[PDB]
Amino acid sequence: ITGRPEWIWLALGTALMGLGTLYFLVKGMGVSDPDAKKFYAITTLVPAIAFTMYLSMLLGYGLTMVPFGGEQNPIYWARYADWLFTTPLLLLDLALLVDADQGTILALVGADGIMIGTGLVGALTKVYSYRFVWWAISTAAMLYILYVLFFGFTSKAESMRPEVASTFKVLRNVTVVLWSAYPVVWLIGSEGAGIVPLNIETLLFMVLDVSAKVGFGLILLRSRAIFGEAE
Amino acid sequence: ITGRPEWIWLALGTALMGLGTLYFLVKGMGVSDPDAKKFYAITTLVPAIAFTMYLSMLLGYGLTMVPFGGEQNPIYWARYADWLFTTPLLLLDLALLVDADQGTILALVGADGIMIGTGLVGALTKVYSYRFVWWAISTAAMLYILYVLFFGFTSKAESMRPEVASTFKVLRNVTVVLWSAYPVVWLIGSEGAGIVPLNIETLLFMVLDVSAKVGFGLILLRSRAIFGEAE
Amino acid sequence: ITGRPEWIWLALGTALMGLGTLYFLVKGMGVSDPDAKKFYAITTLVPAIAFTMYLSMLLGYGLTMVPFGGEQNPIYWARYADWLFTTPLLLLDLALLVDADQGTILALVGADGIMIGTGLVGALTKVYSYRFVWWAISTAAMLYILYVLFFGFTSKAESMRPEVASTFKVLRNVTVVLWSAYPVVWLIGSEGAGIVPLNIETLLFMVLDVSAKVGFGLILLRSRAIFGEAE
Ligand SMILES: *C/C=C(C)/C=C/C=C(C)/C=C/C1=C(C)CCCC1(C)C
Ligand SMILES: *C/C=C(C)/C=C/C=C(C)/C=C/C1=C(C)CCCC1(C)C
Ligand SMILES: *C/C=C(C)/C=C/C=C(C)/C=C/C1=C(C)CCCC1(C)C
Repeated sequence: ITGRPEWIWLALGTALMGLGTLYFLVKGMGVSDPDAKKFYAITTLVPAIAFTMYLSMLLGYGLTMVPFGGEQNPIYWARYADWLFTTPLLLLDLALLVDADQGTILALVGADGIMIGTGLVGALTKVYSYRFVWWAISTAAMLYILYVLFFGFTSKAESMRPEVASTFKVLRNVTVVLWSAYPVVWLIGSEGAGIVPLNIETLLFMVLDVSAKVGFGLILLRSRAIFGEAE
Repeated sequence: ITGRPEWIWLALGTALMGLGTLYFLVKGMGVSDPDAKKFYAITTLVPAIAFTMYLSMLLGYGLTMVPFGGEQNPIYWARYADWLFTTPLLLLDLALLVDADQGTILALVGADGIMIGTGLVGALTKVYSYRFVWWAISTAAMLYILYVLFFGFTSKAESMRPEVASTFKVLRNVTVVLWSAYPVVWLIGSEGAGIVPLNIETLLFMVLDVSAKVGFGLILLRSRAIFGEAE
Repeated sequence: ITGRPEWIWLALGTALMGLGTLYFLVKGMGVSDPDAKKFYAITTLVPAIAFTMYLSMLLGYGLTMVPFGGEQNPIYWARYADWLFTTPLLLLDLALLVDADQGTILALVGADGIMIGTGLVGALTKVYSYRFVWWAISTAAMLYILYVLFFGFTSKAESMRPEVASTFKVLRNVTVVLWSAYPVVWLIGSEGAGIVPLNIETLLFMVLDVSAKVGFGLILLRSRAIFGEAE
């Protein structure tokens, strides 16, 4: 473990996901409302999956060596196996909040799958210039997702209950700001231009992951918007 | 790129998927009806996924070498990663048209997954005779899908709105004719008996893919059947 | 085939899955009730997927060599590709029986995916001590699933129709007893401590798989609980 200088951030990430999982799991024990049970299930599944993948990176399983630039570069592929499942679930948390129609949910989940899959292909691509072509395609998918979150979801949330509108507005702003940082970190880090070394990149991804999963869930699961309107 | 003689068809396929994606994406911008939004989301996701996989084949990522017959044979595995996601979506486009029940949809999607997965296993199998065992299992799954499209779906479509019945009949005939050609091309091409060389096989798959995705979508998204009956 | 002593059990498993698939496929031909069609679709898909993966193990495709303990150990990875799709479907068969809410279904399917995925990671892990860490995480996911089947599902089934309550109670007891045996067999077999040799382990998994899929389906598809209450 300790032979890699990024291990501490991996270890910290593992701890912060596991604790977060346990907290959400304890917080949803006394919940009988089926809407709230949906939100608790999705929101608790997110850091549990992230916990397993951070642990696989810490133990060395989720790492491979990819030759590009004449070098063997360490690529943590397990992130993508994380994100493939946790980014649609997070989007589902937003979409159930505003009661989105099924076609918009399918468009969001499909564009997210394209984003993560093309990011994985770009991370594993051996021709150095082609990695940025895949980065550009994935960033276009992200920009579609952010467009849908701003111009199909806010004006839908304004016509619903005021608590779900305010909670959605906060979670939307958190999501857009945090998700936009990931392609920048990928571009300047070890998967892209190699300006930022791998230990600092691992720290940055850990802060982003913990914020976008545990902090997101802390804002969501403390709101009254997850419960059905009942007496 | 240009070192492989099939590259031109890969390039053409990439172009025709991307253009098709853009056209559907522009055509669904002015759509507010939620049924039509479902059909536009599914139908636009299909050539976008196909675009990414054609690009991966063009850049050389979606190709591997499989030893059989004493030879290293070029196998484009990315097709299967395409088809695993795009063939159920296309089937979903048919199933939402006739308002199929959930069990029939689950049977169709599961049989389709078996078809694509056993095709992938047969494409990667190193023992030459076993490749045709997997081909036979996949063809049996295809024949189940075609049976369901003819004897559980046509007599359901006849009791619905006449526009959805005529549009379903056209798309069903297009789907059956185009999908039946794929196991023949696999059997006589480089994955099977090797009678047709890889560049002609790549051309044939490109014509089939463009027809079964973009032409299918052009027939579907121009019909009144995708809209709810409203004044 | 015959060079491996476990081949006979693989062959027997393949036969028993295929026959079981055919029987369910013939038994659901005369079914028009949409609830019963859902149960027949799920229950027939389970041994069909298991058939394909048993065949891949018999032909040698679903086997890889994993170095641990200074040895190259034969690991049948195809089991996990089986279980990833067939264990949620079986859970779905239970969840549709008691009309479970969507959040509970999502929690069950997600915990099941974590169980199978961490089992696969543990099966492929080259550091011998870490294999049991992944075993422990997967067993914790299994214990969550069994908790939900006993303390969120039985008291829901008691308020429904009596035939669905009795059928659910039988299938729940069968499921809990059979599913609890799998981590024990993994732990003492060739993936874990290596006390039981691979041919006996393959026999044990074949008996468990045939019981938990075909016997489960025989109990389910003979019950009146799968039909809607109609005159
Ligand atoms: C739980 C972690 C989350 C919320 C991860 C979010 C990740 C992204 C929004 C990733 C985006 C990427 C691009 C847009 C292009 C470069 C490749 C990726 C995968 C880093
Ligand atoms: C978008 C492309 C589509 C519609 C692809 C359709 C592909 C099939 C129907 C493939 C079928 C196969 C068999 C039935 C057996 C041989 C292996 C396959 C995968 C080529
Ligand atoms: C169709 C076959 C079925 C029902 C398989 C069930 C498998 C399990 C419940 C597997 C569980 C495992 C653990 C709980 C820990 C050890 C690893 C596994 C994957 C064997």
